[PDB]
Amino acid sequence: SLLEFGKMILEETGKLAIPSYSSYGCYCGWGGKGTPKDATDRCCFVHDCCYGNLPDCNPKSDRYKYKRVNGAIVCEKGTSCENRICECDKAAAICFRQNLNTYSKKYMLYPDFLCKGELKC
Repeated sequence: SLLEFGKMILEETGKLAIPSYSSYGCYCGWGGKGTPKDATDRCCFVHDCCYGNLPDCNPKSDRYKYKRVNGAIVCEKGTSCENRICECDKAAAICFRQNLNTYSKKYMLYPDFLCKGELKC
């Protein structure tokens, strides 16, 4: 679910999901178009794609369970949707962590019209 994903993002990166990742670039947060601005924006794009692989799941509301083993995120067995949602959110949190070095405050509140180009999943 949305709040769980948020907490996972804070746990990984030390940044609050809102507002560090809720309006960043072209893909982090509600929007979606154009070429991703940077690696962090590409995390969001892939995460959007990941959720798009699960049309009949509801990642905003549906709660999954996970644990940490050696600091690693391990998704625990739930419903198929919850398992798949967890793996998408795990990937995104790890993606954000890997790309903290190039995160840029200039892409916060990035405007929609500058999202030029195209990308398919």
